[PDB]
Amino acid sequence: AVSLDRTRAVFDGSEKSMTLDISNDNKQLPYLAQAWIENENQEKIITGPVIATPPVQRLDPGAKSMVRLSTTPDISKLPQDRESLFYFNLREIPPRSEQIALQTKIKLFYRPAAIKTRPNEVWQDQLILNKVSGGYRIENPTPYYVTVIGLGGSEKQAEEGEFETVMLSPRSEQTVKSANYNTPYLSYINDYGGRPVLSFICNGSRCSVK
Amino acid sequence: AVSLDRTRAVFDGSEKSMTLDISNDNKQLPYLAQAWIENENQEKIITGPVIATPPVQRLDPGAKSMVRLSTTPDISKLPQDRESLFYFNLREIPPRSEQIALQTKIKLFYRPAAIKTRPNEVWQDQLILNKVSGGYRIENPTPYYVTVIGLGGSEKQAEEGEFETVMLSPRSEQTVKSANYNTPYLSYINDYGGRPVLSFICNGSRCSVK
Ligand SMILES: O=C(O)[C@@H]1CSc2c(C3CC3)c(Cc3cccc4ccccc34)c(CN3CCOCC3)c(=O)n21
Ligand SMILES: O=C(O)[C@@H]1CSc2c(C3CC3)c(Cc3cccc4ccccc34)c(CN3CCOCC3)c(=O)n21
Repeated sequence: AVSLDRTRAVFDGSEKSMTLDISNDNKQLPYLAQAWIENENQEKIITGPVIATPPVQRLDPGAKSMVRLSTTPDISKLPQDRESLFYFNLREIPPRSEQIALQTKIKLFYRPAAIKTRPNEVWQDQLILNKVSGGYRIENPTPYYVTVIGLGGSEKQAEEGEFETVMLSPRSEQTVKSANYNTPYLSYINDYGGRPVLSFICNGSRCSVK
Repeated sequence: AVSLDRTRAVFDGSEKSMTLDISNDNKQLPYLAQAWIENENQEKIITGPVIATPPVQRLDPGAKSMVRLSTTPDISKLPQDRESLFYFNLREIPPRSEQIALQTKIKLFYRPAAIKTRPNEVWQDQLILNKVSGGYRIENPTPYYVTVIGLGGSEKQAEEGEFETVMLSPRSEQTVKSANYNTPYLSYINDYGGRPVLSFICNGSRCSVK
């Protein structure tokens, strides 16, 4: 019944807080919306650096409320030259007229003000594919988390084709499995949940974006 | 330059052959289209049970040809009560005016006439999710290959959310990693490359489609 307004979020480090919209799609019954944060290791954290409030709230049939995320002063102890990962969790509680199942678990990227991004900015095009045996060794030089959900020999394939999603941490690299493609097409997930497609060009084993 | 007309194919076992369209998107240069089949272990097979012809063909600038797939009499030695997997491979060869890179590698499902499917038929809705520690143990009772590319607590999440794609063989089961969702939403790939979404409902640890 209770749902979120997005499948992922980014926290603007230059702000003290932000908000996420929730709703009770059930127009005949009241539900409870429980929310909480977890660190990158998916462990629950009650007092900072990122807070989610209110922990619990009631939403009458068809209600449309929201949950607020804010930071504590300790948020400054996190690196300011790279994104930090957190998880936002939402669980619903039906009428007591009636197991820890969730409504949705989305990633929450803390983006320090230092590396703030301008609207519609692309940085995922800085990924470097390195041909290897069995696939590629993708490199992420950017200070952000880059999630790759597609990789094919053509654009339509990087979208329709099946791929083992992988999330590269800031300034890191990982090796994925793939067939050797003449002109590799990468597909990633942006901040709003979009699936843009990048066209790459190789030169030996090192492939880069056009 | 050379491209395929699909990212996956199904071979109707009740037919002797079928065809796939290829094109040279390059309107200023001639390219060669090389095609071949591989078995489920991705090993090249030259003489059956599934043949791809012609192995090599030329396509002048902007040309639109195609590759034909047919079966040999030995195709009958494959089980007839479940799909068999093959791979179709296409490589392009530019003008000699200028490493085994491919244009695209798609899956090829051999579907025996015995289990032929009627247009727009859905069978993926017969999957059974079994809650386990860390995720679910998906069951595929159908005699077809089922590829799961999404799995979230909501429909929009089963689409926008990141998931480690998995392909369940006919009459088989596999264990995937996932968070415990109140009302699980599964997303799979159909024959035409679509990404339908199935709404599940649980009852303990066993979740089934509505
Ligand atoms: O009754 C229903 O159908 C629902 C489901 S069980 C339940 C409880 C609750 C399990 C019994 C409480 C009682 C309750 C729930 C969460 C936190 C609380 C903190 C302090 C006092 C009461 C709280 C309810 C009333 N809450 C709704 C949220 O705002 C406060 C009043 C409620 O509607 N319901
Ligand atoms: O010239 C170009 O730009 C291209 C790229 S290299 C090449 C070769 C080839 C490497 C030299 C051959 C010669 C060639 C290619 C494949 C199979 C063959 C089988 C028997 C004789 C010739 C064949 C060509 C001519 N083929 C095109 C396909 O239909 C037959 C004629 C060709 O156009 N090209």
